[PDB]
Formats: sequence, C-alpha cells, structure tokens
Amino acid sequence: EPEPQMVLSPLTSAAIFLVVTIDSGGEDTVRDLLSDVASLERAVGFRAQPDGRLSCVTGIGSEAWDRLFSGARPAGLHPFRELDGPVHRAVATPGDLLFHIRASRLDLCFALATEIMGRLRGAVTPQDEVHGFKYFDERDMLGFVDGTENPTGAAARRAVLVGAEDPAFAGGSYAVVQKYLHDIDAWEGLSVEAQERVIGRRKMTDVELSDDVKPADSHVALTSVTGPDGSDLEILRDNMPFGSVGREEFGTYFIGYARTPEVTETMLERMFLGTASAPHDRILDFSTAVTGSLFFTPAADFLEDL
Amino acid sequence: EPEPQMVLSPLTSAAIFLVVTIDSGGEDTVRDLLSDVASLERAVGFRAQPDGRLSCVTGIGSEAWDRLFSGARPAGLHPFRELDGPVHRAVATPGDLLFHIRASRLDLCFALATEIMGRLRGAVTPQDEVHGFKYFDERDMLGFVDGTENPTGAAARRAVLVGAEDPAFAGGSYAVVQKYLHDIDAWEGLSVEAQERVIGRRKMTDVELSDDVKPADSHVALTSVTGPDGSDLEILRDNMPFGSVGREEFGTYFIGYARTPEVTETMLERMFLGTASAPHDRILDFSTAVTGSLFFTPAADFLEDL
Amino acid sequence: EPEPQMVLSPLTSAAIFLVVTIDSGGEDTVRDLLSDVASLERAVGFRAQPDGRLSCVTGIGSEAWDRLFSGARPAGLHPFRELDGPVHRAVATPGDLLFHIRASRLDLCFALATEIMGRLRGAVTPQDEVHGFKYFDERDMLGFVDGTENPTGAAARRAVLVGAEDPAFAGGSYAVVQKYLHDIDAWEGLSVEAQERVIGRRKMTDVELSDDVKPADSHVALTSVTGPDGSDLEILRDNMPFGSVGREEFGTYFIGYARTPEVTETMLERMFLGTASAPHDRILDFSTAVTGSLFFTPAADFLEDLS
Amino acid sequence: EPEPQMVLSPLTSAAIFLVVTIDSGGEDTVRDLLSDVASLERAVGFRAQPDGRLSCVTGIGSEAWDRLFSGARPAGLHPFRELDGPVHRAVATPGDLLFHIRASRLDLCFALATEIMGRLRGAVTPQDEVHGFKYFDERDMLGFVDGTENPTGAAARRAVLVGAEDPAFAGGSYAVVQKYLHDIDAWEGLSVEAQERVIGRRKMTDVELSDDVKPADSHVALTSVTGPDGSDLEILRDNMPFGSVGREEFGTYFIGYARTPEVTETMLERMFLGTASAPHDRILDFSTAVTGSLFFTPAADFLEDL
Amino acid sequence: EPEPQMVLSPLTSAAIFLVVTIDSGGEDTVRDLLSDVASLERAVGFRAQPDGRLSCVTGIGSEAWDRLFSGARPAGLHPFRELDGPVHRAVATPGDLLFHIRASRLDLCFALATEIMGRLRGAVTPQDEVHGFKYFDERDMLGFVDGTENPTGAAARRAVLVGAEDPAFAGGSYAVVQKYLHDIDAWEGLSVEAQERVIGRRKMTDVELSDDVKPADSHVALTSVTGPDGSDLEILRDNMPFGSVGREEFGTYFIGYARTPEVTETMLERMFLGTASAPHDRILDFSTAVTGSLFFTPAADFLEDL
Amino acid sequence: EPEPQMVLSPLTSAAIFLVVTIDSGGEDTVRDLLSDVASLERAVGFRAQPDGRLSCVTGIGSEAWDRLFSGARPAGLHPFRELDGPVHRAVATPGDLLFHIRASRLDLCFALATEIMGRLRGAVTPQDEVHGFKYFDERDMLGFVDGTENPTGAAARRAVLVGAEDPAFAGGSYAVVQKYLHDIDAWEGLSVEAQERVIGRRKMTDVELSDDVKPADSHVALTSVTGPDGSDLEILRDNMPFGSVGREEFGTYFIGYARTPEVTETMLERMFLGTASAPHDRILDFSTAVTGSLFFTPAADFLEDL
Ligand code: HEM
Ligand code: HEM
Ligand code: HEM
Ligand code: HEM
Repeated sequence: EPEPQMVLSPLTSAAIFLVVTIDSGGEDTVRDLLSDVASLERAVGFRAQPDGRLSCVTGIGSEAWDRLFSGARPAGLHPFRELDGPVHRAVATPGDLLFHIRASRLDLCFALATEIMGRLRGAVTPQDEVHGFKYFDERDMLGFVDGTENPTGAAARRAVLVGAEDPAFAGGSYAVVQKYLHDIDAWEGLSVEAQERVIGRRKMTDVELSDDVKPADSHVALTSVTGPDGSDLEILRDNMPFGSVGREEFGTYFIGYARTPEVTETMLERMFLGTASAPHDRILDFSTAVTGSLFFTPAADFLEDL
Repeated sequence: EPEPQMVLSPLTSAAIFLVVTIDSGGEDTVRDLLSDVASLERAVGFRAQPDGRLSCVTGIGSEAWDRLFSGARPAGLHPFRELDGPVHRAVATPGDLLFHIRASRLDLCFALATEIMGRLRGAVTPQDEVHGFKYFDERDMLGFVDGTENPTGAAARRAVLVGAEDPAFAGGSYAVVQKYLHDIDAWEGLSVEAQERVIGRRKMTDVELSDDVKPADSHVALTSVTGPDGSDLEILRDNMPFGSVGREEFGTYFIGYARTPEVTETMLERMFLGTASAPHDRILDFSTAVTGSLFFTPAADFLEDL
Repeated sequence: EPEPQMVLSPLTSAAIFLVVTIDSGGEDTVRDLLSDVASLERAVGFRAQPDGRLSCVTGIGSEAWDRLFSGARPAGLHPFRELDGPVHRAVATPGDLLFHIRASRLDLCFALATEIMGRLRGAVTPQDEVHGFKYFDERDMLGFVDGTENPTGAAARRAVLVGAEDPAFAGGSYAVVQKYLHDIDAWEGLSVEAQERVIGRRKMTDVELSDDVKPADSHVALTSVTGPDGSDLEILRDNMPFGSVGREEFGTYFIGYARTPEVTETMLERMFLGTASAPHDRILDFSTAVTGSLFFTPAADFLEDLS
Repeated sequence: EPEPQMVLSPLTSAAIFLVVTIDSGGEDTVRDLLSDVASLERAVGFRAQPDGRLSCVTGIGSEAWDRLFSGARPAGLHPFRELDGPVHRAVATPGDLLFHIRASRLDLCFALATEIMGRLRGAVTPQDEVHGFKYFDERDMLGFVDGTENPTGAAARRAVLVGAEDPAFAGGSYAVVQKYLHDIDAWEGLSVEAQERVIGRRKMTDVELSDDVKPADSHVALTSVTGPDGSDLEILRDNMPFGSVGREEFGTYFIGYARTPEVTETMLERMFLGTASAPHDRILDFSTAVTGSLFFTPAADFLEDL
Repeated sequence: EPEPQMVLSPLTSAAIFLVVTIDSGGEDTVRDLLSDVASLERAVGFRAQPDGRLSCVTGIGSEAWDRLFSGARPAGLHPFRELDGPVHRAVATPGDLLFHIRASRLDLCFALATEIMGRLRGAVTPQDEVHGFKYFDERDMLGFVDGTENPTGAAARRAVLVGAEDPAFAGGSYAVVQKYLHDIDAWEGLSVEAQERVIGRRKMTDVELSDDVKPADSHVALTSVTGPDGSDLEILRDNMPFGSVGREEFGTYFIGYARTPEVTETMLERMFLGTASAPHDRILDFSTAVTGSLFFTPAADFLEDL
Repeated sequence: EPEPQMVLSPLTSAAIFLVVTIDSGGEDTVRDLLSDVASLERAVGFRAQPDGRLSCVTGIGSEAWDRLFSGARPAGLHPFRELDGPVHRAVATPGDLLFHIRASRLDLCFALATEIMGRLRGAVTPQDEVHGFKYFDERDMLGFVDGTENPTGAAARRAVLVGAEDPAFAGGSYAVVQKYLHDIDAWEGLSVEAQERVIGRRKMTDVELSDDVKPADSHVALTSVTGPDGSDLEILRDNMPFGSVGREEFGTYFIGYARTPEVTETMLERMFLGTASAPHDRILDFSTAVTGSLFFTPAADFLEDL
C-alpha cells in the first residue's frame, strides 16, 4: 500500500548528488520543501516526459530526523560509522539532506536542483554537490563494468524496501553515500590481469572470475556476503563516475540502497577492516573515500503528508 | 584545398572548454601533442561513431604562437583586447591553448580531455575547465533560445573560414572565448516583457521583435553589425550554459569563430563601450565577464605537419 | 472483469477522437464491430508494435447503451449534463459511440479509424472527427504544459477504474469529452503574468503558483476538488491540441477518464457555474466549448463477450 | 552562386500545404512577409534543431508575380493549363501563394503556418490547406510505395534547380501542385495483380514490372518521358497522403519540382490526354483532380533581398 | 512466487536458436553451465543495458532430464511426438539442450552463444544453430505478419506459465521448436488472394478474414483450437525468419511456449494429420519441417539452485 | 562528373558479402542484372530509406571482365596474386562478381540479396556468402576497434576513387576481398599487453602505441606504407566480423577499396612476405586467409548504360 520513492528505477546517464546541512531555524523551510518536492519533480520532468526519466530521491540523515520530525525514529537510523582499518579509513562527513537526481540528460537534473536550492536559498548549506555521468558500457573510472550484479525485479524489492519489520515506515530505504577519489596513475601502472585480480571480474568480457582463481582480497569476493539463512545479502548500488580534468580529479560517487543499513555496514567493514583471509579490499589501494554519510529515504506518502 | 578543423559543426548537447597556459620548457611537449591531437580525437571518438559526434578544436593564443612556431604569424592574431567601459568591462585573462571538445555525450568529451591532459602532464598549467551542457530546448540560463541566427551552409564558411586574405593560413579561424556569470536573482525579478526588450527576441516563440519596437540598447540590436559595403557581419557562436547549484553559480561560456577578430572585437566594443544611441548592452546588466581570451584555430593540415 | 481498455496508457504524440451516432437499424453491425475492435487494433498496431504503441478506447453513450444492450445499466451513465452559467455554457452535443485512438504516429491512428469506419459504413453518422497532435513540451494551444498533475501508478488505477461499487462493470471508466475553441487573439493580448494568474502555474518552468498568491478563480484552483474525507478527487485527462490555420481555428479536445462521472461533473460545475469566491473559471474567458458528451468505456472482456 | 531554397530536401513524416490568394491592396503585407519567411522558419524550427528538420518553401503564381514584383519575369509562370481529356480533366484553381512546410512532427509545421497566417492576417484568403502524413513504408493511400524513383544527388540538382537558361532567377524551381481524391472502394474492388498492372510496379517488393509485361497505360509507363536527345526527363515529387475518416475523404497531395514547367506539363498531358497507345492514364480511373496550380519558388537570397 | 526465464519478453529483432546434445560424461559441465547461465547472460547483456534487451531461455529435453536431474520430472515432459500424416510428416530430431537467445542486436546474441559454447566445449555436440532476424514489419518469409495474435498481459502468463497443476515446477514452460524450409518460388507462383486464403489473413492490412469466407483448411482456421470448457487454447510463438541466398534456402524457425505441451501437440496434430473438414494445413504445402523437438524451461530459481 | 558507386558510404551495422562465378552462357543475364541493380537497390531500400542506409556495391573480376565487356579494360584489373610466404599464404579463389550490401538491418541486406540472386537464378554459381554483423563497440572478433584510421571526406575520395590516371573508368575503385578465420583459442592465451603489441594499438582506449616500444612486426606498423613522395598510402577498409558458434568458426571478412590495386597489393606483400626487419605480420599467426579476390567496382553510370 505505501508508495516507495523512485529508488528501484534503472540508473540513467546523468545524475546530481546534493548532500546538504540544515542551518539553525530552517526546519520549517525544509519541511515545506519536503512537502513540495514531489510536485517540483513532476513539474520539471513532465516537460520531457517521453524521454529523460527524471527522478529525485530524498533522504534525511539521523541528526536531522530528530530536528525535523517529532514522531518515532526509523529503526537502524544512526550517524554513519567511522571505520578506521590498519591502512585505510572511512570518514563520515556532515550531512542532513540527500537529493539524488537522475535523468538521461543533465539539463533536467540541473533544473530540478536549481528549483530545490532556490526553495532553500537561505535555510541550508551545500556540502557535496556532485555531477556524475555514465560511460560507453556503463563503466566506471577504473575501466570495469559497474553494477552488473544489481538485484532486479522482486529481488530488488525484497533487498531495498523496508517491509513489516518497521510497519510505520514501510516503503522506505536506507541509502549509504560515499565519495571516493581514485588514483588513476597507480591503477594504470598495473597490468590488465592485475586489475582483474584486484576487481575479481574480466575487464573486457565482464565475466566473473572462477571461484578457484578469484583472490580472497578482491573487491567482488569481499562484498559477497551471505547471511545466517544461507542467502546472499545484496544491495541496489548505483555508482556514478565524476571528476574534473583540469584539477586531475577522478572519482566515483557510490550510493547504496538497502532495506536495513546493517548489510551496507557489514560490506563496508569487510572492505575496510578486512576478514581473516584478507587484510582489506584491494580496490581501496587505489581509491580513497573522501566523504561518507548515511540517510533514510522515506516513502512518498510520508513526505507528502507534511 | 586546405582542410579546416571541425569549427563548422552542429551544436552538440555536451561540451568541454579547456584553456591552459604553457609553462617554461613545455613547448616541445605541446608540439608533440598538437602533432597527434587529431589521431587522439579519432581514437576516442570512433568507439561510438554513429550516435557520437566527438570533435576537438585546437587554438593557439598570441603569446604561445611566438614561442611555439618560428614562421610568420597569422594576420590579426593579437592578445585579447581589454575594454574598460563606463559601467561594465571585459577582463582579459591569461591563456595559451584552447581545446573546445563537443559531443552528444559528456563521456566522450571527458575521455578526450583526460587523454589530452595526460599527454600534457607537467607541460601546461590548467587555467579554466568548463563542462557545458545544453538544455532540452537549447535555451540559455536566461531562458532564451540561443544560436537561432547562426550562419549556416556556404554563408557559415564564408564568414568563419580564412580565405585568400591570408593564403599561408587558409582554412583557419579566430575564436574569441568569454565566460559570463549570470545574476539570475536580478534576472528573475524582471517581467517577461522586460526580458524580451532586453534581449530583443520573444521568449517563447523566439520570433524577433519588430524593428519599430526593438529597443536600441537590446542585445540583438547591438550585436547586429552592418559592414561598410552594406553587408551583414556574422560570426558563429557555440555558447553553452554551465554552473553548479551548490555555489549559486549560473553562467554561459561564449565562443565565437570568425575570419578575422575585427568582427568579434567590433561586436564586443558595441556591447561594452556602447553606441551613441545606447550607453551599453542591457544583457551586461545581468551578466559579468570573468574570463576573456582570443585564439587562432589553424587548419588540420597545419597541425598535422609538426 | 479486471481488463481495462488501456485507458491508463501514457499520452502519445498523435490521436484521433471519433464521436459518431448510430441511426435506426444499425444496432446489429455495431455489436459485430464491438467484438472485433480489439482484433482490428491489434492487427493494425502489430506492424509498428516495437514503438507504435497504438491503443483504441471504445465508449458507449447513455442512449446507445440501453439501445444496444439489454442488460443492467452501469451506475450513472446519464446523458451529459448541460451547464448554463451566468456567462458561459456547456453544450451537450449528440453522441453515441466514442473511439479514442492514440499512437506515436498519425498513420496508425488513421488506418485504425479507416478500418473501423469501413466496418461501420452505412450504420453510423460521424458527429465529430478530430486529429490531435502534441507540441514541444507537451504544450497546449495556450502555451502551458498540459497534464503535469495527472495521477500515475496505483493512484491513477484507483482514480479511473471502477471498483467494487459496480462489480458487474469492474474495470470500466467514465469518459467526459469536450471540444474547446480558443480565442488566441485575446489570449495573446494578455501579459505572461496575467496568463499565469489565469491558469495558476508559471508558464516557463511549469511550477505552480504559491497558495497565498494563486487567484481564487484560476483554472488550477477551481479544478482542485477536495473530497468529503479530505482526499482530493483526481481524474486522468489527455488534452490534445488541434486546429487549422486556414479557418483560423485553434482549440483543444479534452477527454477525462474517471472512476465515477460525479468527479468530472463537479469539476465542470465549479468551472462553469463557479463557487462563492469565484464567479467562473478564467480560462473559459478565452475558450468556448462547442461540443460535450459522456461515455462509458467497459472492460475489454465485456466488449469481447457481448451480452 | 545563388543559394537555392529548401526544395532539395528528403521526404519527411509531416507536411502542410497552404495555398492562398492575395487580396486587393495586400501586396505590401505579402512583400514584407516574404523577406521574413526565412527568419520565421529559422526561429520556429531551431527549437527542435537536432531532429525537427523544418523547411518551408515559398512559391508565387503568375498573377501574384505580376502584381508583386515589377522586375523581369521567369521564363515560366503561366497560369496552370487546364487539360480537357476525353474522360478525365485537370481543373485549374485560383492560387497566388504556396507555402510547403515539412517537419518530422506536425507541431512544427502548425506553428510555422500559424506564424505565417498571423503575419498575413487581413491580406490573403486561404484557398485550402492540407495536413499530410506518411504511412509505414513511405506508402501512399493506394497502398504502393511513393517516391521510389525520385532523383537524388547531383541528378536532382540538375533536374530541379534552374540553371543558366534563366540567369536572373538561378537557383529557383517550378512547382506544380495538384490535389487528388481517391476512390478507395473501386481501388479495393480490384485484385492485387490488377492494381499492380494499373500502377506498373509490384505492391509487395516494390520492384518495377518487367518492360515486356508492363501495360502501356500504366501510371509508371506514361510518366516515363524521354527527352529529345534520349536523356530521361525526371522531376522531384513529394506526394503526401491525406484525408478525413468521418467525411470518407481519402486523397493525395502531389507536388512536383522541376527546372522548367514543360516537363511536368508533358507528364500531365500524357496522363490526361493520353498517347497513341493509351487513351489516358489508368490511375486516373480511381483518382480525381480537384485542385491544380503552378508556382515559382525563387532562390532564398531573392526573397531575402526585398 | 518463482521467477520464470523471461519467456514473456517481447519479440526482438535478432535471435539465436542453439540445440545441442549432451555427450557421455558431460553432465557435470552441463550442470555448471545451467548454474552459471544467468550470471553469464547478466554479464554479457549489461554492457548495453537500455537497448539490447538480451534474454536467454534454457530448456532441457526429456532424454536429458533423467540424465542430469533426479527425484522428479515435469508432468508433460516427454520426447517429441512424430506425426506421420498422409502427405506431410513432422520429423523428430535429437535435442537435449535448447538455448533461445534474443536481443535487438545480433552481436549480443553471438557473444552470449560464444560464452555458452566455450563453457560447454568438449561436453556437447551442436546439433543445430540458427541465426534469425526480424523482417520488415515482423513479416515471415511468406510475407505475412507473424505473431499478431500472441497473448499478452495476464493472458500470456495463464497460457504459458505452469501454475498449481505442477507445484514442484511452477513458473516453467514447455517449448516446442521446429525448423521449416519454405518453397519460396512455389509460394510466389500463387496469387495474393490464394496466399491470403491459404493463410487466412489479409496480406497488407493483416485483418483476419471473415468467418464466412475463411477456408476450413487455412492455417489460422486450423491453429484456432477451442478448449473443452469453451475457452480458447493459446500459445506464445516467436517465429524467426532465417536462411541464406547462396544455397537458395529460406525458412522459419518456430518456437512455441505453453503451460502444457498438450495444446501444442493438438495444434500440430490438427495441422499435419488434419480434421474431418480439412485433410491438412495448406501452409504445409509450401513448408517442410526438417526439425522438431520438445523442451522444458524451468524457473530461474530451479536453474540457479544447482 | 562520373558518379561513384556508393563506395564512400559510412560503415553500417549489417552487411552481406556475395562472391559468385558466372556460368557459361550466363553473360546476358549478368548484364541485365548489372543494368537493373541500381533500380533493385532503390526499390528495396526506399521502404526504410529514412534510416535504412541500404547500399549495394558491385564489382567485376578480371576474368569476368573479358567476357562481359568487349571494350577497354581498367589498367589495374588483374587476377588476385597469390602470395607464398615462408609461413603464411594468401590463397586466390575463383570469383567473378562481388556484391557488397550494407545496411543498418540485416533485413534489407537479405531482401536485396534475395532479389539479386533471384534475377541471377540459373546463371551464376554462388562461391561464397557471408553475413557480417558489427559489434556494439565497433570491435572485431579479436576485441580491437576496427577502421579507426580510415580516411574520411576529401582524403578518402582522393585515396579510393580513380581519377585522371584512367579517364575512361573515372569514379571507379578496386576492391580486394579476403575471408579470414581466427584462432580464438590461441588468441585468448596471450596477455592483453601481448595482444596490444601484436596489433600495435591500445586495446582499451584504441590509442595508438608510441613510435618507440611499438613492435616492428605489429599489424599497424606493417600496414603503414609510405609513398615514394613522402605521402602515406591509404585505403578504405570495412572489416566485418562473422562466424557461427556451432562450428566454432570465428573470423573477419576484410574488404579494401583503393584507387589502384598497387597499394593493397603492397600492404598484403608486407603483411605476408614481410619486410627486412619483420618476417611477417604477427596478426597472421592467429588468422588464416581462406579466400582472396580482386574486383573492379565501376561508376554507377557505367553500369546503368548496359
Ligand atoms: C570506489 C569505490 C567502488 C568501485 C569503483 C566499485 C566498483 C565495483 C565493480 C567494478 C564491481 C564488479 C561489477 C559488478 O559486480 O557489477 C563491484 C561489485 C560490487 N560492489 Fe563495488 N565498487 C566500489 C565500492 C563499493 C562499496 C563501498 C560497496 C558496499 C558497501 C560495494 C558493493 C559491491 C557489491 C555488493 C558488488 C557485487 C558483488 C557480487 O556481485 O557478488 N562496492 N563494484
Ligand atoms: C478548456 C481548456 C482547458 C485547458 C487549456 C486546460 C489545461 C490545463 C492546464 C495547463 C493545467 C495545469 C497544468 C497541469 O495540471 O497539467 C490544467 C489543470 C487541470 N485541469 Fe485543465 N484544461 C482545460 C479544461 C479542463 C476541464 C474541462 C477540466 C475538467 C472537467 C479540467 C481539469 C483539470 C484538472 C483536474 C487539473 C489538475 C489541477 C491540479 O491537479 O491542481 N481542465 N489544465
Ligand atoms: C494522382 C495520384 C498519384 C499517385 C497515387 C502516384 C503515385 C506513384 C507511384 C506509387 C509511383 C511508382 C513508385 C515510384 O515511382 O516512386 C509513381 C511514379 C511516378 N509518378 Fe506518380 N502518382 C500520382 C500522380 C502523378 C502525377 C500527377 C505525376 C506528374 C505530373 C506523377 C509523376 C510520376 C513519375 C515521374 C513517376 C516515376 C516514373 C518512373 O519511375 O519512370 N505522378 N507515382
Ligand atoms: C586479417 C585480419 C585483420 C584484422 C583483425 C585487422 C584489424 C585491424 C586493426 C584492429 C587495426 C588498428 C585499428 C584501426 O586501424 O582501425 C588495423 C589497421 C590497419 N589494417 Fe587491418 N586487419 C586485418 C587485416 C588487414 C589486411 C589484410 C590489410 C591490408 C591488405 C589491413 C590493412 C590495415 C590498414 C591500412 C590499417 C591502418 C593502420 C594505420 O593507418 O596506421 N588489415 N587493422
């Protein structure tokens, strides 16, 4: 019955990520923006309804939920954990509102972001405004196909949508965002076989490496987590490449939706802290998480009732 | 006989404007890059040939030409003139190499720019990188359709391509680049009729205003320059919007190609210094020029012979 | 009977509205066509099936229903009410059968209409035939974006499809059709701010005006109807621009699908008769309704299995 | 060289034909419009530049040419000849101005026609306008593929544009406009083989019938005129299906461009009056001409220089 | 609840049919491929996600089911019946594994087939490989529109998906595959009306012939089977044209999905053996069946759990 | 003045290569087909001409020219020269007529080939028929991008169209066709760096290797022929991947157009016989030539005058 936000939509060719902090006394402005965001998205996106698939997902951080709403907090909504392994660390950056805008053209995303920021001209403060674009075969900046094993259909619904465990917030999701900056020089220093061993998949054919050859510290092996029931826990992640050529900045904005934050937290702990058979993820040797945050994206019905 | 660059192409949806300055001792690397920029463009763009429309235009500033080539300089190639008008001024900023990359997708432009700057590591210091996107209705940040009256066909090449006036540099062109930052807050405070009077075109229908009603200080009226023999002086403009909603940065990157810089300089003088019947252009009351430069784009044959 | 006649399909770029009336003795061939309309639509559309998205919706008027079928009538399905306000009027032109054809290309719609009328030749009288096309940003003849606030997903299904209130006719809908001829000269005589105040949304960015500034007599304000339980009533509408510049004729064909006709009747009454705080809709000052009719679009299986 | 109009354009999905008669005293309005038709077309069609492919062609009748322009007349521009055949006839209807608008979507053509008629309010009387649409395989309403043997490339330029025979009007063309109402019942009453014999080509594969079995009175055979020197005489046709289902009106709007009207006049005479081996064209047994006119489409610079 | 193998996917423009026979001792490799086929399809098809629509359907023959799996068998699974009609005979050919690959481009299908065969190298013998391409308007080699009356929506699910009748194998389907070679010259010898009477539909308009004129031995009149309870028995068919001009070979590869094989068996018996009012199907006079097999396509969950 | 036979057309997604041998006494039928091939191509293509891009190129072998035409012969026409290298051989196969059909869909190519072969039924013997498909990323079966360095525009016209050196046959070209079978099993055993060194270009980004480190026996370094006057000899080649997974056949059909066969013969001699610094091309260690022929594709007007 509850209507989830557009989190199950397929990834498009253009996206904008807005991580924004809320200034003191701007709670009412944020409330009315959350009420009107669906109408704003519809108005901006209907001008190109046949093609463009404009979709805005709004999430609220743990530190802002108790300041905006006086009801019951969603279960598991907590500030992003600080993971500091022996070598790499995951830093948590301030963030209260997440606006994830996706469309086939950057113009629609820019217009929607402009409208949203205009409605919040003097009540908030931007933190991590980022534009992201796709490549030829949906590749990332590391040259590998990204998001191949994303759950689809009913599997995605079971993986990312909150069910009867939190009846008051059915249809919501937990989104973990993390901006990484790559080291392209070191990555290009390695051979293609070394890159495949680091990732765990073939670079050209995208065929997953055989289990008897896949290294224990590869990114794919460490992110493959199986729960107590024997089924593999999965999340609907949508990485977006980004960067500026002049500043020699290349990176990836990872966003991951789940029905509970525990799956993403376990994946991050395995990647950073490492398992018994692997000190840490190999992909972290060439990628540093410059920012990280956690948000809760509620159902559209909850947002429309403010 | 000479082969001009891709300066005569339809305005694509995505573009990257790179302006860089050559450091000391980097002339040899710049020459090496210019000797194979066409090959790099072909290699990057052939991967998506039918849908993609990748095209890179390379231009050399007046300062860089003396230190790069020992031959005769192109006629009219001079450092960008700075106009100190009574109210507005056109600032001239350093720049020695311009790469104007255009494609239907931002990924191709980003890959080409990455390859170029990787070839130019250490040799040049980046000065201005702009990622321009084109709206669904190829409108400006002011909401007006841009490039409607661009010359096309034989008129375009007769207006932008150097002919027999400079036989040694036939097929080249002069490109004036200028970055404008718009004051959207003040622009939105004007009625649609006021905006149309400022621009000189109808906002929705894009129909030019009548001669008896068009204001003398409108942008279209001031940029319409008649030649000494009754002909109309024309330039090719590929200005595109750009900006980021995080910093309240909304702007337009203007690039203009001509046979000689005299036409563009006259248009700029009319816009900034004004006319006897108009103190200055009205569009400058809402746009501020923060970067201006002039470059010469030679024929592909000239670049391939280095 | 869960089988709607594709009335939830998104708006396409080309459409044909065909309202006809059946003369005496034509009740037999019309029945034969109604059992073949789906097959004809499939046969015409499958050629362009990858992107043709051809869809035909058939509706039966109040008189035509009890003229053709001898079963129980659907709840409602009254002849279209004629509203005669202090200034504007809503005429109720005769109409028995409505064919709403939608496709990305006009050729598919024209072929389907040609086949339908060839099967119907000699037994119907064409009351109205309108070819509608879509502008750039789904604009209407007034220059505003049309259909922005259309319900989508499960909300549209709950808003247009008949539920358990009429179990015998589940999956159907009630379609109200009207033809408006705009006064383009008067509309262009107004400033853009005046046009936005008349409509209720910004012309450029399609963002609707704030509550404290939106006029009480604007079209959007008057068509925003709140139900007795606080839930706003919604309908699915596909307004198609049409006209010919030779006759200086410009207009919009409005079609509205609802679960019950009462919602559309209330919206029309508020637009024409007006409320206490607004004499009538402002958009009616530049639009004149030349036709008007109400039809019931039954479920696909009901048309296939006549009774 | 003179710049030709948009006559040399490919067949397009949507078209509008607008034939009007200039009222008394409305010469000045038409004259000032003709200098603005190119600007109006550019303004309207630029909004959909990548795919709109909007193009407007303007033609002037003989009486309209006499009333408007006081210069020399083109070699053609005689009032459309009315052929009184033994069975069929080609009526000549009044017409002074022809606007042929072509675009991929009918909205562009409608907007351009609206602009033109608004500029022509109170000065012209619309004789008739036709909204033409293309079927699946560019077919006509008779079920056959239309325009298969149209000239292309330099051959079309030689057979359409006016050359050195009339140097003062180089780049123009002569357009013959006719409106045919088909008898679909009689056409459908014929077998497919009979229809192919009527037309002269196979309906299925669209291949031409072999010359030993093609009937002498077939449409293809009769409109295959051989020049005095043995060179084939050809014209460019852009037939547009049209009709209204409610009125049971089905028909084709034929427009034919030539470098001289005599080619189209000879084709029409062969079709209607017939040859020695054929009383008349067979396709005329199912098509009735209800509107005929002849116009001259001048070069773009001629219209601009007014 | 169980997820099918996307047997309800819309018809695409390119397909590959691969029928192979498992060699002795190759059961383990076949099981591994059946486990990894979903991952292989996801990896190959993700490179072109928006377009392409790559989908692979895997079916196991009756002779191979008892060799690969143990414990239970589908109720309807059995070796394909051979029909020895008075004139036409439907031959049964050895087939153990069926791979039906569909995509908008043949390259994706070829890559998927290459991966599958490489995984199966040394374990299976390729009995048949067919590359089918969609014709002009979904026509077949006979020129008639193919697939017009396929069930869609919930009707297709009720017609092709196994329900509560076989709970252990819910979500599966039964696929009957045949390869017909056409006598194109003899078919073209017939008139268009004769062809329509043989098929039962209009050649151009695809309108079904009236019941008063439709021949009793036409293809449509013979494949229209009414159920015992007055319902209509329906199957999902994807007929793919194929052939080579060098060998003068043209044909259609027919695949039919059903919830039970009884419907397809009844249709084949009516087509070949014929009813009381028709000796056999008329289309069989111009088509010869050179291949026939029956396979069971289980739910994706069953294939994954191996 | 002469019209080229659509040789300069851009590469499409689907192609059909037909090589046939004229039987004794079938010269008249071949002449009739050569006369009617343009009409057949137009008739087949105009159904999908908005985006079909169908184009048929016809070439006549050296032996067939002496039989079909009794006039003068093109200077460069001669039977294909078989090269017997130390380890590799270029076999010459009997081929009299070449039909190279290109279109965005295999449907148009198959229809055109069917019509052509039907007109040639009983007159020619089909020696070879290849259905070539083009990968999603313009790659070949070796995983590298093909045709990156193909000449375009004026350079291509100068390089592939014969001019004043043979005025009687101006507008024609010489096409060399070869059928290659690849050893994918051995090719995949090499590292990506080894594959790049064999080819001579980067596999990922298609960037040509630097002048140093580039092997002297690489394919690119061996097909880069410098003319006597310091210019680079270039040909327009359209390699098409092809094969079947059932027979484990993978290969590339190479077709190369030139203004004279000397350039292609020199390239083949360098690849097979080898230079002083390279025994032979490395790519030949994984590709075997099973077919080789040379044809002369004349101008369209030459074929239309039969
Ligand atoms: C710079 C950071 C990252 C990059 C470039 C990256 C890229 C990739 C790539 C190329 C793959 C293989 C392709 C595919 O499976 O679709 C993959 C797999 C995956 N990654 Fe990431 N990833 C990053 C960070 C993360 C993080 C932070 C998480 C979780 C917290 C994550 C979770 C996963 C999962 C669940 C899979 C699929 C595992 C499987 O298929 O068994 N990734 N990633
Ligand atoms: C006569 C000419 C009409 C025109 C040009 C027109 C056009 C429009 C436009 C531009 C809007 C605002 C944009 C949008 O909501 O998508 C709108 C809103 C709407 N109109 Fe109309 N309309 C017309 C007549 C009608 C009629 C006759 C009805 C009902 C009987 C109706 C019902 C509505 C509704 C329900 C809305 C939604 C407003 C909201 O959800 O806040 N309109 N219409
Ligand atoms: C009145 C209804 C007409 C219809 C339905 C029609 C349609 C056709 C068709 C289907 C063809 C064969 C396919 C093709 O050539 O593309 C054709 C050929 C042709 N028609 Fe028409 N046409 C009509 C009138 C005319 C008129 C009035 C003229 C000239 C005054 C004309 C001139 C030609 C020419 C020149 C050809 C090509 C001849 C050739 O290829 O040798 N047609 N027409
Ligand atoms: C037999 C299998 C062949 C394959 C797979 C193949 C593929 C390639 C590839 C990948 C390239 C580099 C990328 C590109 O130029 O687009 C290339 C270059 C080239 N190849 Fe081939 N080729 C083959 C045979 C031939 C033959 C037989 C010839 C001539 C008789 C030839 C002539 C050329 C030429 C002229 C170039 C351009 C190199 C340059 O301009 O620097 N190739 N080929």
